[PDB]
Amino acid sequence: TAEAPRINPVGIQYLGESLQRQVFGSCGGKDEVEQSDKLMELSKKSLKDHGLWGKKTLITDPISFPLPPLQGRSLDEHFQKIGRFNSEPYKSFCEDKFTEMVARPAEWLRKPGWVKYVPGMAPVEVAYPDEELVVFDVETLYNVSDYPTLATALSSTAWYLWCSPFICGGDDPAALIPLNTLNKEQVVIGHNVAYDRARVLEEYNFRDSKAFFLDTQSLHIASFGLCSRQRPMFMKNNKKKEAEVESEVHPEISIEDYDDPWLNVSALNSLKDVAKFHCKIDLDKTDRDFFASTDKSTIIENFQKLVNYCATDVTATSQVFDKIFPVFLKKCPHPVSFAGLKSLSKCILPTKLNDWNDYLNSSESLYQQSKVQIESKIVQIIKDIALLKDKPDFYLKDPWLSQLDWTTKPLRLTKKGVPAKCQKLPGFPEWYRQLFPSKDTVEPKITIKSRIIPILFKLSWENSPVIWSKESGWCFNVPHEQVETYKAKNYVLADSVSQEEEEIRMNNLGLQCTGVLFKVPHPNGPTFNCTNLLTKSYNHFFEKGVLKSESELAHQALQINSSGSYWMSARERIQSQFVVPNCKFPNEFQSLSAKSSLNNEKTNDLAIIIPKIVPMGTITRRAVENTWLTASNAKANRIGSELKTQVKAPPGYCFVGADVDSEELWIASLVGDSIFNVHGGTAIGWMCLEGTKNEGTDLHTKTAQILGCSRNEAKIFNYGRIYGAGAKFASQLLKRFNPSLTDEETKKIANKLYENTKGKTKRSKLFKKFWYGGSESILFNKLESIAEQETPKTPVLGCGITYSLMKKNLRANSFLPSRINWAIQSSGVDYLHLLCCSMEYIIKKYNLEARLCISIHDEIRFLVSEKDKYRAAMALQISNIWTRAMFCQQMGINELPQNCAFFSQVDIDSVIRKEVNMDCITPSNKTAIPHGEALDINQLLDKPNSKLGKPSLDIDSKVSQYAYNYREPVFEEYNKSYTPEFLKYFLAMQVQSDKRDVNRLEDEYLRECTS
DNA sequence: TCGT
DNA sequence: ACAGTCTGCGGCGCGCGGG
DNA sequence: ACGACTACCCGCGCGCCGCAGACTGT
Ligand SMILES: Nc1ncnc2c1ncn2[C@H]1C[C@H](O)[C@@H](COP(=O)(O)OP(=O)(O)OP(=O)(O)O)O1
Ligand SMILES: [Mg+2]
Repeated sequence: TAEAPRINPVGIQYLGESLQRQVFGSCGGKDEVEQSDKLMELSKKSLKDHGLWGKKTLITDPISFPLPPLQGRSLDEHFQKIGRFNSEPYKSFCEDKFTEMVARPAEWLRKPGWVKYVPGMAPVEVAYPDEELVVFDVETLYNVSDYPTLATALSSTAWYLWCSPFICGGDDPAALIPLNTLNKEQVVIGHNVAYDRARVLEEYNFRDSKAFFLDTQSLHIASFGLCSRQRPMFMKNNKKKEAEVESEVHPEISIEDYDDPWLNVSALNSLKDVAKFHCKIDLDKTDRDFFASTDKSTIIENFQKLVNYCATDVTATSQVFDKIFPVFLKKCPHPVSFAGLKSLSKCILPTKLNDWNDYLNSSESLYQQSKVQIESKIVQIIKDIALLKDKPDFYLKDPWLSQLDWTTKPLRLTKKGVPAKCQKLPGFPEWYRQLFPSKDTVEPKITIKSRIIPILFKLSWENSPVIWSKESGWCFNVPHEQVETYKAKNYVLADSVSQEEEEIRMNNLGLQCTGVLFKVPHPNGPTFNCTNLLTKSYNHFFEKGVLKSESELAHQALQINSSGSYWMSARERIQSQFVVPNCKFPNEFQSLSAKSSLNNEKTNDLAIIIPKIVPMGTITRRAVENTWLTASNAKANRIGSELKTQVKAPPGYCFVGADVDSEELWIASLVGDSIFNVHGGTAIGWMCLEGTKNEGTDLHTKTAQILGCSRNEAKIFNYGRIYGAGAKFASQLLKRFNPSLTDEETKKIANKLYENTKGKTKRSKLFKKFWYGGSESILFNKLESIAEQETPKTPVLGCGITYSLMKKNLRANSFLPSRINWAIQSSGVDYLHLLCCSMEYIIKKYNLEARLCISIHDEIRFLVSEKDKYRAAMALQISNIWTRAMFCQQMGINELPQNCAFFSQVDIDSVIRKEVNMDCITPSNKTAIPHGEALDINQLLDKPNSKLGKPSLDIDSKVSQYAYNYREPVFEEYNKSYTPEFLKYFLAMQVQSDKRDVNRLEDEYLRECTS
């Protein structure tokens, strides 16, 4: 009765019959039986060498439930037609855009609202432009308020100017620009357009908008890349332009052009630099200071110049767009990319005003209260020290105070006149003078990060007072007899020059000299020096008695350093968010659901924050936002870590979300498995697909149990090993995870693990350099081989790479690792775009009340009404199985494993936090938050309201109109270069685990090709 | 960019 | 009205922490 | 000079070196 599981030759379970019918339709293989037998023999040899043949795997009853039908014979056609469907009007508006520009009025009128100027006709007053495509710019007086002051727009036929009532007689600075974005489909082009979108009146709606704001900076970063490799390549750029500024004549063609061509193919983010690069345009920037004033009357004069400045910026932005925009179509030609960009260009953050203000006060008060007391106490200690000038015996006798300079400043006295030499602290020690920077300073300014802090607070390392040496930082003296014993402790000997300086200065003080100076260990490396001792990395040294201090303040100070540090980094930006309340604008905050359905309270407090998001701010086309993509998670000790819990949902709504599992490891394993055309052909893939996270049998969890470490540290250790990190750094990582270990044990574990993982290396003439004998050698060779292609393209979609990192622009400097990492990191972005496109299609088709709320990398959250919540969760589970199979079919495999098909957990909550069961108690927050719900596939399928409902007939008919063009996968194009016998002999050499066998195979191959 |  | 002689300011690099 | 490196973003605080600017001294 029950269906029998389906298993491939390896012990891996495939999907059930129904899902196989609905996702892959009808397909067949077995094209090369003999070659498949050979590849199976090699895979069996490797698996038996690594000892995974016959091991039990997880078997589960097949899942079967109905799915929405596809719109094509294959997945590529379906995704092409959906991607063409999601942006029909916008792309057609982006093309046919005007090139000629109309003239500008000789004079401008100061009138409140929107004024339209047409050449040859009188100016008119309009409510709002009624134009499909405009170029737009905003200017605001940031010192006075956050609301805008004036705005300028250009179209194909006319000019438009918007003026605020504040500069027209009124005294209320609160006003937003109206553009009617809820009714008319339109495209607004700008540079850093996220700043402008926050100043539009009709973007503060829960109901979805019909406008698309496009940014040129993302188009510049994506193609014609900034060359931001975060490498000396970025630094060598400013030095070259500094040299060009120095000498007017620049004969760079002799050396700089030859070794580094890439210096002439890119520029910076800024509009002046981008314009200068693409076009010969110079943009003077001297009138921005006028907007830094605190008087509105200065705005009233010079009005014509400011409006002409804004118009010049608009014209420059338009000409920059006209150059950059066609290139992005060449680099990124698949329709899904543009739709995903449009989907990520819209985000909204609901919140409450009074709670935000209370959180902002409670996060600053404790920080200032903690800081003030400790600074006052250390000032008091300095004052107590600074009266020992008269008596020489105590500052000479004391070991710690001898280090400080005690020389009195020279005094210059003029005869019959005042000295007037700007003398600071006459008759005072040098260090106390160095405390005061200027004559005006009456009170010393000191921080726990000061260098003199280990001199003020006396500190002993192994019962030895710390000494300062200019070359070796902090050192501790060791007696002559016990030196060999310290050699057992692996303490390094300090530089001989520092030894001579120490003995010379001591002989100047007296008592001759005894012992030898040993450097304090530094966590990053043995050779690296140490400059601070109150950091986090020394905290365990404070316990166990290795580092000791008589004062109890030091034990306080480290905790203070723990408590406020993140706030010290983030206090400004959090206090600079633009929050708009409901009371000021009472005709704007409309509900997502068309039916009001009551849900109105007794004047409740709702507010909205529009994030400033650059969609492609990275050379791997990832999003960059300064504040909400860097927010910390909640912790018991840290102050202000409850930031993401301020986002809340209005009454009658909730949040539904999910996170991807092992995203970059599953993609890396699939690339390796594509040679054998079977899931599990490599050992790393078999280990990755053995278990599931819900049972606790995932690879990251297994790594942690072997190393005795948490799961996050295991993830760091694995992702460091996949990219190029040596065993020496892995040993230091193991020392960092467990401090109470010796170096030799860590070296043995790291060397053994690296020998079992990577294997050995062989250099040959015909085959350049390769790895062999390891469980992951195939992946390491494959990543390099794809990274040395002349034209590198993303496998799933086909996006290109920036001109800065191409091989033809590189001759001496290589910049190799980023080229390897780039393919996988871009594939993650393609994965996110595919899920966003599928979700948009399903929400439009089945008429759900939902919109995208936030999207951190690999995480998506949606705002959903109470009625349809489980349906929204269902809309997630359909999407992922669509995306993952899309990954498999492009690489040749027409099968998908059952265990990896669905999300492990789907979250339903009222606020944003990592886990639904977290109390989220911080020093600033003393109230627990009620828990939410998490679900899996079976529990979701047991709910009665999960089913979607009846579809709409119009959507399919609209989708069917578009066209589909067949394309060839990129890896099939890569395979054409290699002759077939090369692949067979090369893979046979890779599977061997001995030098003699590899040499014999090379001899056989050379004899065969020779004759 | 630095090691040997 | 020229020629030494100190005494602050300003920019830059590097550690150090969050994702 | 041939090999050897975790990758991508965002910011703050402190010490060091290169110059303007006033004071004598003729
Ligand atoms: N230290 C790192 N070095 C390199 N890549 C990293 C590092 N940390 C994270 N990544 C990558 C791997 C993922 O694609 C992404 C972060 O996703 P994340 O959720 O942290 O991990 P994951 O998806 O592999 O595991 P999980 O099962 O916990 O979701 O960025
Ligand atoms: Mg994940």
